Amino acid sequence: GNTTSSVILTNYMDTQYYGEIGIGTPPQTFKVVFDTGSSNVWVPSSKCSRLYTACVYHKLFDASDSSSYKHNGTELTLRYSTGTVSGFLSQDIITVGGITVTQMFGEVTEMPALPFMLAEFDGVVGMGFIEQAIGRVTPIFDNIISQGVLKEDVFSFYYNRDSENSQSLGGQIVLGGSDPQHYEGNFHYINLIKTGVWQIQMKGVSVGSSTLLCEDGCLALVDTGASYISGSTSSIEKLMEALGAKKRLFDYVVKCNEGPTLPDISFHLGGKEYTLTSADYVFQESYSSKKLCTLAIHAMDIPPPTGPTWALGATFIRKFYTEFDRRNNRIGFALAR
Amino acid sequence: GNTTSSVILTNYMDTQYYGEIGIGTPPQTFKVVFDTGSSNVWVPSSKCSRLYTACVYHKLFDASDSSSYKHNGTELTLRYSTGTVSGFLSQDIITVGGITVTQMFGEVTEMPALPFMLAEFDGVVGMGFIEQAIGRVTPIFDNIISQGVLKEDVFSFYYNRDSENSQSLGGQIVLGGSDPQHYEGNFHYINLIKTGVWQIQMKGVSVGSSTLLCEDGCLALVDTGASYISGSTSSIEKLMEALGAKKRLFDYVVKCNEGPTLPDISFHLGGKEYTLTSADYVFQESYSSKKLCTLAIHAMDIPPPTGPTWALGATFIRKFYTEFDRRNNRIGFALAR
Amino acid sequence: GNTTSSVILTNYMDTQYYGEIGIGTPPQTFKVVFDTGSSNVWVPSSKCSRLYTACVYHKLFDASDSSSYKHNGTELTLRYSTGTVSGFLSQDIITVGGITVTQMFGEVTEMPALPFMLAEFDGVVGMGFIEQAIGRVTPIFDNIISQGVLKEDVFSFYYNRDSENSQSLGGQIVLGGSDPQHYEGNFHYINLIKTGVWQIQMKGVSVGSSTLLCEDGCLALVDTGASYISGSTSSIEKLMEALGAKKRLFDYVVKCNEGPTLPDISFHLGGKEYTLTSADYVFQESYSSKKLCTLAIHAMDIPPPTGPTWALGATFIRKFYTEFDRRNNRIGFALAR
Amino acid sequence: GNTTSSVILTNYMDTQYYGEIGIGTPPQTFKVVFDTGSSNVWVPSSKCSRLYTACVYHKLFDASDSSSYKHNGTELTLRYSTGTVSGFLSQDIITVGGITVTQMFGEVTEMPALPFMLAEFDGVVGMGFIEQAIGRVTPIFDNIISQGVLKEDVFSFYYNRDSENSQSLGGQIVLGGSDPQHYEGNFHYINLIKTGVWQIQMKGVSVGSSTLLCEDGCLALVDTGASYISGSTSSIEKLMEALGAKKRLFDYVVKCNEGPTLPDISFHLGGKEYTLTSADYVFQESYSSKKLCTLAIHAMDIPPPTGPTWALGATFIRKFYTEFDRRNNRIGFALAR
Amino acid sequence: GNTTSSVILTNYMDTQYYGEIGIGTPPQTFKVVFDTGSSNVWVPSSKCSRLYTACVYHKLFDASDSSSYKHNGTELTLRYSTGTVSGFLSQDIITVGGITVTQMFGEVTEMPALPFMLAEFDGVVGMGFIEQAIGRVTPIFDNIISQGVLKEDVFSFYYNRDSENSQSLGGQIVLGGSDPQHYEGNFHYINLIKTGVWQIQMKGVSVGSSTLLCEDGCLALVDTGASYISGSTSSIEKLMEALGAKKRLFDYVVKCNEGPTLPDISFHLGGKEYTLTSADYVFQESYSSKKLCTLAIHAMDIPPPTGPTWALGATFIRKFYTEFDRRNNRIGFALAR
Amino acid sequence: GNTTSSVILTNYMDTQYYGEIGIGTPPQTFKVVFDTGSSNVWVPSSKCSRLYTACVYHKLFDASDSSSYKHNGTELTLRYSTGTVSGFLSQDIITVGGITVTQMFGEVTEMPALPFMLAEFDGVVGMGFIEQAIGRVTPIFDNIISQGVLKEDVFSFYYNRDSENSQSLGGQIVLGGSDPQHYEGNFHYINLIKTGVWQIQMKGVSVGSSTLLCEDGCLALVDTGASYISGSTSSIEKLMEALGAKKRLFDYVVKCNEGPTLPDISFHLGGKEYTLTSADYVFQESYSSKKLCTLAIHAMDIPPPTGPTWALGATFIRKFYTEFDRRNNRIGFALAR
Repeated sequence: GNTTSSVILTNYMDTQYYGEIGIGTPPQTFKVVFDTGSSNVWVPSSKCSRLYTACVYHKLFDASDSSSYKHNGTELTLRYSTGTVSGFLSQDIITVGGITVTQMFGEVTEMPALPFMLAEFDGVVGMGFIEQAIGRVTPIFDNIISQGVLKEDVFSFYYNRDSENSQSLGGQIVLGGSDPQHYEGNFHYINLIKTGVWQIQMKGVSVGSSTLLCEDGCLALVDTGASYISGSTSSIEKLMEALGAKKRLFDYVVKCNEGPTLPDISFHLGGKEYTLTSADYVFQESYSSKKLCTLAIHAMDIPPPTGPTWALGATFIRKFYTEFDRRNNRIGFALAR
Repeated sequence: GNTTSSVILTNYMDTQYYGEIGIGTPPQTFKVVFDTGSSNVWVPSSKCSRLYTACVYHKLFDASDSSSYKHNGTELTLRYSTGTVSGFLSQDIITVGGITVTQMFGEVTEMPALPFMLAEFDGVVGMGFIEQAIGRVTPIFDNIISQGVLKEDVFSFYYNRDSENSQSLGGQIVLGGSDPQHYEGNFHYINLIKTGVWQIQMKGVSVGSSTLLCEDGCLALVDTGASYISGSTSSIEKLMEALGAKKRLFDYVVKCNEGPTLPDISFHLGGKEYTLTSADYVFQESYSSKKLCTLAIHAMDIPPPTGPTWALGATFIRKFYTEFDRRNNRIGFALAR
Repeated sequence: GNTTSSVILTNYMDTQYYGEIGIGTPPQTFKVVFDTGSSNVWVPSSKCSRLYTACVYHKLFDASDSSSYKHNGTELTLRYSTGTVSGFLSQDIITVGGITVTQMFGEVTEMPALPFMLAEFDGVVGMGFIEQAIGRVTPIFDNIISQGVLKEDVFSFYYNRDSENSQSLGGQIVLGGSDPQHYEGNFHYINLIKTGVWQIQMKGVSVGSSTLLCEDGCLALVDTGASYISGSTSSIEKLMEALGAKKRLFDYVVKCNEGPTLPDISFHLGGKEYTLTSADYVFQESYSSKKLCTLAIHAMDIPPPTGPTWALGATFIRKFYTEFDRRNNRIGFALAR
Repeated sequence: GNTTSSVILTNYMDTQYYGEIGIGTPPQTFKVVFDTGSSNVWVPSSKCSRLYTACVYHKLFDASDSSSYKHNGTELTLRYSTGTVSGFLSQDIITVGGITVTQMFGEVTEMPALPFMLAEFDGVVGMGFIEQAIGRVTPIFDNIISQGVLKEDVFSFYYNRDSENSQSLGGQIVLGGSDPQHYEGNFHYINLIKTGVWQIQMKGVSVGSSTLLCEDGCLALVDTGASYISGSTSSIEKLMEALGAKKRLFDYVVKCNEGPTLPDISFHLGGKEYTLTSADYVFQESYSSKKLCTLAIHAMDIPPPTGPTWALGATFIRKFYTEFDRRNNRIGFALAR
Repeated sequence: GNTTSSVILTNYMDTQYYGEIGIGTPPQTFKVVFDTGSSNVWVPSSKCSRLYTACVYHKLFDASDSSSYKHNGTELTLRYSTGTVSGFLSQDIITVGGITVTQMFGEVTEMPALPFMLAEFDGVVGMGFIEQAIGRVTPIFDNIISQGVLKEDVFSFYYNRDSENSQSLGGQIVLGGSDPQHYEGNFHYINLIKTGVWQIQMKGVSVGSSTLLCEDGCLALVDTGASYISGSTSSIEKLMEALGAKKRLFDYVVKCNEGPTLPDISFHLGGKEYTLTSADYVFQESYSSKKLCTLAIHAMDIPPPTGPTWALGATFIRKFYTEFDRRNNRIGFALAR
Repeated sequence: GNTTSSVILTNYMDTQYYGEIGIGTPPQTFKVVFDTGSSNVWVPSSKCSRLYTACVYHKLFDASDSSSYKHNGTELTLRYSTGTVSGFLSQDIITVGGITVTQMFGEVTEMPALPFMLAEFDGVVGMGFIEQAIGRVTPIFDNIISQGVLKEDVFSFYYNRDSENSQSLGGQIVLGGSDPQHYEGNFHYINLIKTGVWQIQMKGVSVGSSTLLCEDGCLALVDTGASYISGSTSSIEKLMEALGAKKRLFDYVVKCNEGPTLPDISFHLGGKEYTLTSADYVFQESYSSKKLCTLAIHAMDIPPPTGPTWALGATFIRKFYTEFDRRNNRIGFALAR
C-alpha cells in the first residue's frame, strides 16, 4: 500500500507519552500509551467497580453505547513491571490516526490505585509481537498490516523533551514509516535477537572513560512504554556507585549541584556508541546542594523469558528517534531533532 | 418550633471541614463532613476488613456496643466525584448539636485507601434532598424537621479561613437558622432550579474585565462537601488558559510569584456578582518564582442528571456565608465575617 | 446605631495590607489600603492612559458602567511619602463590608510606575481627618458616621504576621468597633496631640536598658498605610548603631543568627511602654550565620506640618491591635493575637 | 549452649531497620524487620495476586521451588497499628545469622498498597511471645531456644543513626547476648509487667522541667518494629501542645528553626530517667522558618489488651541499646555507642 | 544542497549554553559552546597534564584511539576575554548533528583553573570568520559550506530561559537554516560593518524615554559565546546609574521587589528598536523586598581591533532568536519564543 | 585500665558541636561543648537570675535536687574570645558517656545575651590543661585519668559535615582512645610546644603554589571549642586577598560559583602538609553566579600568653580526625571519614 498515519502524542513530566484513539460507534475516545514492551490493547471499563478509584478518574469504555461492539468475555490479566490490570476481552472498531481497524481489546475491570491513579493516560496500545500477546489476541499492528495500506511494515517514535509551551508537540508515532522532520543523519540498525520481542544485543555500557558494565554483552529491550532506562538491580548498583548516586525506595538521586558535572553514559549497540549526557538523564530541577535530583535511570528486574535485560525507555528515545521494522525484524536509531 | 443548634467545625488545610456527631448508646463519636452535595449518612464500620487500611486509621462504628441499634442490612454504594464507599444500612440514635434523631445510616465496610486515607474525617452527613438519597433513605435533616423543633426549615454554613491559632473556629453549621455574628450586609437569594438538589442557575462567570465563560448561562451546584470551586474540564481549560495556569494531574498551578497579581473571578448569581480575588483562590504558600502554587479551582465533570455543572465548594463559601432554605427552596449568600 | 462592619485584608510579605471595596451600581471591586495616614479615597480610572504602565496592571474604574455615578471633574493631586498620584473627583456608592455609602473620591489618571508598579492594591481608602483631605472632600469615615448606623464612632485594625504554611487572614479592619478575637486584655488609650491627625506624643524610645532616643519627647503618627516603624534619618542612624546594624546598600541588616541577640525596642506612649522584641522587628527570613537579614524599621524624613515625626506602621500594628477613636480623639492599643 | 549469632541490619531513613533471612532449599532470601511488637513470621507469597502492587515490588516466597517446604495452609490475618496482612501458614527451613531453624510462617497473599508499597522490607520476623502469636504458632525465638545452642536466652538491638556513608552499619541484632562494642556503662533492667509482652511499667514522662505526663504511672511497649515513640492521642496532644508542635494527618511538625531549641523529653523507667534531646527526636532537615520538620514522636492508640500504652520504637532504641531477656523476663537498657 | 543540521543545547543557569559534537572514528563526544565571538575549534587533550585541575574534570580527546586522526602539532594560543588556553593543532572527523566534516582544531594542553573550573562545557566550536582564526585555520562552518550540503549559508541560535519546573530544551543551533518553532513573525536583518567579525553598527541605547547612551553610534558584537549584554566600563556605569543599580561587591544589584519598576532597555539596530524589559535583563532569583537581585548586563572592556564594543550575548539572544547570514554578511533577529 | 567512653555530638550548622553530660544524683542532663581551648567545666545555675535572658532559655542546674552535691561557693570568671561568664564553684558526680567522675565545676550566674543567646549548648566541658584552669580546679580529664579506668591517656574528636538529607551523627568524642570508623590510615603526631596548652608549632601556611604566610613559623592552637580556622587580623587579610575574597559587611565572601576555583590551603604541621580544598573551607550554601558565599576562616586576635596564634577549629577538625595525647604531650591527625 501507500499510506502512512501519525498520531500526535502529549508529553507528561517526561515520564508518560500518550496519544488519542477512538473506540466504538460513535467513538468513545481514550488517552493511551503506545507500548513496544507489551502486545495487548486495553482501556478501562464501565464494568469496573467504582471502589477502584483509578476507574473514577479515567475514561471508561461503555459497550452499551457502541453499535459496533462484539462480545467475547474471556478473562485476561496483564502484568507490567510497575503494576497489573485485569478484565475481559471485547471487540470493536478502533481508529488510530485515520486508520480504522476492528480490534480485540481488554475491558479492564480491576485497575489498582497504585499505580494507576498516577496515570495521566487511560489505557495502553501494545505494539509488541503476537508471540507475547496474552490470550493469543492479534495485536493492533498485525491487524493494520493485514489491510495492506501501510507503505512499509514499520512504525516510529519521536519523544520530545518536555515543554512549558503549549505549542511544543510532546511526541509523534508514525504508522508505516518515519518522519525525517524529527531525526537527522542516518538510521543505524540492529537486528532483533529473535522475532517476537523488541529486544536486541547490547555489546557494552560505559560510564565516563570505562566499559565497567555489560562487559561480556547483555540484552536491551527497546520499550516505548517505560519511562526510564533500566537495568538489573546489580547492574544499577554498580552504575549508581560510579555516579555517586544514593538509592531511595523507587529511584536514585544525587545532590542537585552535582548533576551537571556527572559523566556521560554510553550504550554500545550494533557498532555505534549511543551517548547520553547528564542533561539527558538527570531531572535538573535545581542547582542547590540542599536538594535532591532524580535520575532517569532505574532498577528493574525483568524476569525470564524476556529478562534479565536492560530496558531503553523514554530517557533513551528522547535522544534517539527510533524505527521499529517488522518486515526486516530490526530496530533503527537516529539522532532526534 | 423555636430551637436552633450549632455544631462547631474544624478546618483542615482549608480543604476539609468537619464536626462531631454521636451514634449509639452510649454514644460512639465520629468526625463527619456536613455535605449538601449528597443525601446519605455513613460512617466506617467495625465489619470493615482491616485489609482496608483506611479503616485501620478511622473511628469504626460497632453495633455490638450499642443498645439503641436497629438492624436493617440492605447493601448500598455511595458514589462521589473523588471516590466510592460501600456497605450496608443500619439505624441508631444520632446526636447533632443537642438534637437527638433516630437515623438510618450506612455502615461502610469498603473504604478505599485512595482517597480515604487522606480523609481527616471519618464519615459524611449528607444534607441533600431525599430525591438524591441512595436507597430512598430519609435524610437526617428531613428527620429533624419532622420533630417540629427548628425555628426555621433551614441550615447555614460558615467556613473560616485556616488558622495557625488553636482558638480560631474552623467553621460552624447552624441547624434552623443563621448566625448573624458570621455574616454582614443582607442575604441575597437565588431559587433552586428544582427542589431535590442544592443547585441554582448561574448567569455568567468572568475572569478580569471579560465574561468569557458561562456566556449563555449554566449550572452551579452549591456543595459544602467539595473542597474547591469546580467546573467542566473544557470550562476550566479556558479559565486556566486566561490565568496562565499550568495543568498537573489533579490540580492547576501558577508560579508562586505570579499569584498575588492574578485577576478577579466573578460568579453572576441571581442578580449579584460574587467576586473572589487571587488571595481567595490561590494557596499562596510562597512568593518564589522557583515554586508552584495550587489554585483552589479544579476540573470535575459531574455527570447527568445533576451535571454538567459548576460546583461552588469551600473556596466560595469562605467568602460567602451560605443559608440553605428548604421551606422556600432557595440558597442565600451574604459576605462572611 | 448598633452595627459594625468588617473587611478582611490580604497580607503581602508583611509590607502591604489591603482589602475589597465596591464602587458603583453594580459594584466594581478594587483592592485598597486602609490608610490612617491620609484622608482621601481614590482608585485608578478607565480614563487613565495606557502609557503609565501601572494603569495596565491595575483594575480601572469605569464611570460609564455605573447608574449611580455623578460627575464632578475637579482636579486633585495626592502626595504620599513614596509616590504621587493626580486625577479628578467623581461621586458614587462605595460599598465597604456590608455598608453602602455615597462618597466623593479620586479617579486617578496619572499613576507613576515608581512606586505603583510595586503596589499589589489598586487604590487607597483614607481613614484620616477632613483637616488633611485634599480638596476638603468629606472623608469616607465621616460620611459613614453621618448615617448613624455604627455602634461606636471608632474603627480598628488587625494586621497579621505573614505565613507560608497557612492561608490565614492577613488582617481585618472593623468599622464601628473592635474584634476581641484578635487582641487580649483591655485597651489603653493615648489622646491625640490635636484633632486632625492620627498623631500622638511619644515620651521616649528605648533600646534595651536606656531611653537613648526621644528624651524631651517627640511625635508619633500611627500610620496603617505605612509598611514600617519609621523615624528620622538621624534618629534611625543612632537606633541602628545601638543595634549593631549596618547599611548593606539600600537597607540596614544584621547577621541572621544574631537577630535573637538584639535588644527589645520600647516606645513610651501615654504612660505605658510598648515593646517590640527582635522577633517583632527583624525579618528572620532565615536564621543562619551565613546570611544577612533586614529590619522592619526604616528612615523616613516626613516634612511639615505633619512631620518631622516617627511613624508607627505595620510593624507596630502587628504587635499591637489598634483602635482609632474619633469620638474621643484618641488611639487605643492592646496586644496580639 | 555456647553460640551467639548476629544479623547485620540496614537503616532506611531512620524509620525502617531490617536484616536478611533465607527461607527454603535452596534459600530464597528476604529483607525482614525483627519485631518485638509481634510474634509471627511472614513474607510475601508467590500466590499473592499481582493486583496487589505491593506484591509486584517485593521478594515473593515460592514454595514450588523449595525441596524443604511443608504445607499447612491454615488462614491467618496479622493486624498491625499501621496496616494488615493476610495469607496462610507454611513450614520451611529458615536461616538467621547461621542458625538454621524449621519454622512455621505466613505466606501473605493480601498485602495492601498502603502502607506496604512504602515498605523497603519484604516481611516481618516477630520476636514476641507465643502468648501473642496468631494461630498459636511457635515463634522463631522459642524454636531457636529449643535447639539449646544460645549462650543466654536473650536477644539485643542496636539501631544506628542514619548515614550517608555506605560503611556505616544500620543496626545489629545479636541472638543469644549483647555486643558490648555498641553500648557503654551498665545495663539497667526493668521487669515485664507480665511474661507474654515486651511491655514494662513507666513511672513518668517529663518535657523540660516538669513531669506533666504519665503522672500516676503508665505502660511502655518496647517495640523494635515501630518507627517512633508513640503515646495515646490525648497523651500526645498534651506533649505536642507543650512543644508548640502542630498536628498534621499522620505526624506532628514544628517550624524547622525552632527544632534545635526544643526541650528534652525524659522517660522514667525502673528508677533511671531516659532522656532524649531535640536532636534525638526531630528530623532536622533544615533550619529554615519557612519549612516544616517532622518529630519522631507520634500518636497511636494501641487497643486492649496490650493497650492503652506508650510505644518506645526506633527513636528510643537509637539512644539506648536494648536487651530482651526471656530467661528472667525483663528488658535492659544501656547508652548506645 | 537541501539539508540542515541541528544540535540541541543544555542551559546552565542562563550563563552557559553548550551541546554535543563528536571527534574521531569512532566519535569521542564533548560538550562545546558554539561561539560566534571566536573562530577556532578546540577540545582538551589526553596529553593535558593532570596538574591543571581543569583537565582532571573535563573530557579529554585521545588521538591514539582514532583511525581518522592526522598529526599536525603546530602550537597555538587562544585568548578569550575571560581566560586563555594553549595547545597544539590536530586533524580529524568532527560530527555535528548529522554532519561529518574533516576539521583542524586545538588539542588544549594548558587549561587554567581560572576560569575553566567553572566551565560546564569541555570545549569551544568557533563560529566566527577565518580573518580572526588563530593560525589561519579554516573555521568549521567554512569547511561545512565547502561540502555543498547545506540549504542556505547561514546558522541560527535559540537560547531558552532556564527552568526548574521543566526539562525543556536549553537551546538549539541550526546549521543551514532556522527553526520557525522558536521564533515568531519574520526576520529583519542588520548588515555587518565588515566581513570578518560578527559585529554591527548600533545607533543608540535608550533607557526608558531617552537615548541616553551611544548617541553618535557605537559597535555591537553579537556574541553567542558570552553570557551577558556587555558594554564598556564607563557605558555600563552610566547605564546602572540610570537604573538605580549599585555595586554590591562584585556585581550590580537591585532590590528584588523593585525589578519590575526598572525601565525598558532598547538597542537601536538597523532602523528598528530591540527592547528588553526588566524581566528579560534582571535575574529575578526572588521578588522580595528583603533580597537583592543581579542583572544580566556586565562591564567588559574589549580591546582593539575587535573592541571597544558592546557585546550582545545570551541575555539578548534569549529575547531575540538570531540568524547569522554568511552569504550576505548580515545578522537576522526575530522575537521569542 | 581497658575502657573507653564515647559521647555522641550534635552538629548545629557546622559552627557548634555539643553533646550530653549528666550532673548530680540523679543526673540533670545538659548539652555541652567539649573544648580543648579551655580547662574548666561549667553549666548555668538555678541561682542564675532571670534578668539575663540567656538563663531563661537554657537548662539550669539545681543543687537542691542532688544527693551528691557538696557546696564550695568560690567565685570564678571565665573569659572566652567571644563572651564571658561568671559564677561560683560547686562539686558533684558528672556522668560522661558511661563514666562517673566526681568533679568541681562552675554554676554560672552571669550569662550575657551576647553571645550566649546564640548558644545551642547549655555549658562547657574544658578539655584543656590545669595550667590554664581558672581557680586551679582539676580539669575533668585529669580527674578521669586518676580513676585508672581508661585504656590510653588520650581523647579524640570527630566533627561531621552538616547534612539536611540525613540524620547522621554530628560528631563523636572518644575518651581513652580513638574510633577507626571515623578516620582512615594512621595517625601522624605533632608534639606540643609545651605541656599546658594544646598548641603546636606551624612551619608555614600556603595558598596554592607558594608558602605566602607564616614563613619563619607561627603558633597553632588546636581548638575543638572554636567554629573556624582563625588567624590574626593581618594574617587573614592577606589570606583573603590571595583568595579573591572581600568583606561584605561582617564577613568575607566569594561569588558562590567561583568557590571551586579557589586554591588549596595547606597548613605545614610537623613535617607534613595538612590541606583543605575550597569545598572544605567555603560554605557552598549555594553554587550560583547570582549569590555570595561565606568562608569558614575568620580573623581572631588572641591575646597573650596563649596568643597571638592561629586557631584550628571545627573547620580543620572536619577534615582531619584529631587525637589529643596527654601521655606524650602531642596531637595526632588522620583523614576524614
